[PDB]
Amino acid sequence: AMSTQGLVQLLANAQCHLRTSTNYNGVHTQFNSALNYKNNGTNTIDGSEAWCSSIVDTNQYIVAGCEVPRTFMCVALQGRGDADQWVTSYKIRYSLDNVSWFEYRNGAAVTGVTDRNTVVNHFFDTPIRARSIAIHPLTWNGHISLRCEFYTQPVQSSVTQVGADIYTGDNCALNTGSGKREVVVPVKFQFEFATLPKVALNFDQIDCTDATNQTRIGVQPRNITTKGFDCVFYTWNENKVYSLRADYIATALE
Amino acid sequence: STQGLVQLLANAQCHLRTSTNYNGVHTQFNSALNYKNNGTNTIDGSEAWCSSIVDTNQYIVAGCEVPRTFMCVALQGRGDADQWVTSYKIRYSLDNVSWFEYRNGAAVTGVTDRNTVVNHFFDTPIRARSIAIHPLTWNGHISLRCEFYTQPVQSSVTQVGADIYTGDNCALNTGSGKREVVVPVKFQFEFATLPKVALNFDQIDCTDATNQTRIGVQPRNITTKGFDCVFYTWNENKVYSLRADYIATALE
Amino acid sequence: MSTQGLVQLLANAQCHLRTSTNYNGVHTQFNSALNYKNNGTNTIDGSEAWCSSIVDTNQYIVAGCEVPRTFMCVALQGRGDADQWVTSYKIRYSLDNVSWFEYRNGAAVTGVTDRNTVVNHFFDTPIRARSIAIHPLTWNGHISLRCEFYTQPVQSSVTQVGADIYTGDNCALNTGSGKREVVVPVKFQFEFATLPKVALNFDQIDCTDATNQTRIGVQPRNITTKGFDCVFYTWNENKVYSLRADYIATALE
Ligand SMILES: *[C@@]1(O[C@H]2[C@@H](O)[C@@H](CO)O[C@@H](O)[C@@H]2NC(C)=O)O[C@H](CO)[C@H](O)[C@H](O)[C@H]1O
Ligand SMILES: *[C@@]1(O[C@H]2[C@@H](O)[C@@H](CO)O[C@@H](O)[C@@H]2NC(C)=O)O[C@H](CO)[C@H](O)[C@H](O)[C@H]1O
Ligand SMILES: *[C@@]1(O[C@H]2[C@@H](O)[C@@H](CO)O[C@@H](O)[C@@H]2NC(C)=O)O[C@H](CO)[C@H](O)[C@H](O)[C@H]1O
Ligand SMILES: [Ca+2]
Ligand SMILES: [Ca+2]
Ligand SMILES: [Ca+2]
Repeated sequence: AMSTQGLVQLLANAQCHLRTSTNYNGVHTQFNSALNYKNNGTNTIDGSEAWCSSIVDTNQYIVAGCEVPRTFMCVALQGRGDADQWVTSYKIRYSLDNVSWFEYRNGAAVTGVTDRNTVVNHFFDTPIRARSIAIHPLTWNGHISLRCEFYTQPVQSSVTQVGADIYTGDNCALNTGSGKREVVVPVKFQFEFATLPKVALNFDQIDCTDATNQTRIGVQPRNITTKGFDCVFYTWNENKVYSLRADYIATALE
Repeated sequence: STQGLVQLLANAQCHLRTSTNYNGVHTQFNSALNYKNNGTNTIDGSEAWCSSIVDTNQYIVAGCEVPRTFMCVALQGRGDADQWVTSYKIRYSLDNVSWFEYRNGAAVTGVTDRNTVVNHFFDTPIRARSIAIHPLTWNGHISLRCEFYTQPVQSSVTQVGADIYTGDNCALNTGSGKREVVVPVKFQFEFATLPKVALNFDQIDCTDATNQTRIGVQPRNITTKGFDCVFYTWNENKVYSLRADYIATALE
Repeated sequence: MSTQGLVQLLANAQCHLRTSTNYNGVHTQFNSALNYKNNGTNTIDGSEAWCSSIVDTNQYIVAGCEVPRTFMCVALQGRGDADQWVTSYKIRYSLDNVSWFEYRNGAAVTGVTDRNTVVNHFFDTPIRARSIAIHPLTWNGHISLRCEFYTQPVQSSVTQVGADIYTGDNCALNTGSGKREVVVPVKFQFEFATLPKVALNFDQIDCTDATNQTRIGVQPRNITTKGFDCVFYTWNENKVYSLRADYIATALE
């Protein structure tokens, strides 16, 4: 437990779809596959403390599929809780683009378990960047029966909106006067962010007069909310600015 | 009351993991709100997810890889027998490492019959990836149908491209009037939908014209594959070079 | 080869599968993947298909993806172990998971005529959606199928914006001549999973021309997953009092 501290337990957190090659029956399915899964020991009808295949050969597998790429640090294997069935060695295969698949260690066997309940962790030689990952049992005791977990680095999710060409107008109010002067253009995002975004807001067109050879121009967001922000174009000192244009990039996390 | 919200289970937007299943026809396959099955055949099981162990340690977990704002959870009893959950607690996780309890684990009111849906709108919407219903009290058995209602999500894909350049002493450095130098840009991969493009200066080398600076950069002919980076000046200005970075984002 | 280069969604476990009904617990969506085959010597593992419990025109299997996909093709296949198959169906889909639509306004699409011969349907126009559903309309024997959806590959990006990286007032660019720089180290709020690309552009400029010439620049150097150095610079005889920039850093896959 300490050895995978701070990592995401994929199956525990229901972060992946699980597809199996075959299921012994309807109470031996991938619904029973989570590490340390335990069921009703007094009632036989809820089935096995494991996913168990129907066909017993070297062509079986369980696939965990994530739509968002992850960095897989480790796979834990465990035997069947309620009978002497466990997987003693297996192959790992994975895919990042879900078109081409690859074999970990070129398909060499990874060491599995030797009993019902003692978990055996395997940390991948190099962390594997993938969307989908599969356990392919190669050798077994009794039957192809397992519980398992995959451990990944935490993911971060961003949502970004770009908006183009926020403009002061021609011969705008920055083109007269002196001292600090601002022209404000309210901007509404196309959709409302779920959390407060950070906003980059940068020049794409500049039409301005120097003042004793000095250029002084700026643009900055103000009053950023989930819905929009005020685009503040500005100059200062004696500078006269005919126009300014900017594009923005707004990004919220998680 | 849930108009405009995404019905997660109905839309197959989440994986469902349960603590235990009574048997193979009482599983989370049967868990969607208003799920109804063959009333003339017993073999397809319950109009509910039903646990195998009946205690206060059961749960159904719904997992989303894309974070959601959970507005409401709806509970419903079992359609075909007098089994329902009378109260429950809610637990959730945003990062799938640390979990939290809604209301510090206090009970939320469930249902009182087979079919009448009881909506619970969270005191404050919950930002999370995974969410779990933990039954605390029940009538007859731990048996339920449910739904989670979230705000619609948006998905963006962004490509950054660096250092699109006019070249030194470019064509904008001679002549009068509106003048343009066009640099075609191809995105590293083709977007699925039409992107919007921010394209902004990172290097400027230009001459003033009667003290005026006039410079611009703008995309033209944006497609899913790329765009034309148009560097320009106008009037009498002479521009030796311009450089820009772009940010292209496509939605949905 | 017609689907060369496309993602096989179910085979890659890229979707959740919900069904209207399942005949029993060994005829579920666990058995729905194109070319799914099971133990032909043991009855207990059920059908080489998803099979409904109710036989009417109201059944369906829904495939849901959280990340939007461009659906190119749906492949239908009958039941491997009995003479049951879906001869026509409609396709429904949703992009936002609030409003649903029907392909061809709900007209039938041609299904299969036997147990095993796959019939591909390439959509008239590719469908942009999160969730998609096969709704059997006519069948032989029973509503029993295997299927696949084929999507364009997806790309996933993560972006961080940081604002207002600044030289300071009256910075080192404001004296001297030749190539001169001011370096401001930047640390990303979180570490990216893969190496980002960085856009870094001006939002505030305070500078003196040199014989009517403006010369200013800003560029990232030493980009890592953790951050970068923001290099503000000028050259020739220009004196630059200050420069400010915002950054956008994006990592792929
Ligand atoms: C500061 O304004 C000063 C600089 O622009 C300086 C450049 O040589 O010119 C002084 O005359 C300017 N002072 C005034 C009062 O106009 O500019 C920096 C940005 O570079 C900050 O914005 C300061 O707030 C402002 O005083
Ligand atoms: C417009 O061009 C005018 C401005 O640059 C103005 C600044 O004082 O100088 C006038 O000579 C310029 N007119 C011409 C014909 O060069 O600039 C704006 C952008 O600021 C638009 O591009 C207008 O279309 C253009 O006329
Ligand atoms: C190049 O520098 C030249 C330009 O700034 C030019 C503008 O008229 O003026 C020359 O005096 C400059 N040469 C020197 C040695 O300062 O500018 C480009 C970017 O535009 C590159 O940085 C070149 O490396 C540089 O020589
Ligand atoms: Ca622009
Ligand atoms: Ca750059
Ligand atoms: Ca800024």
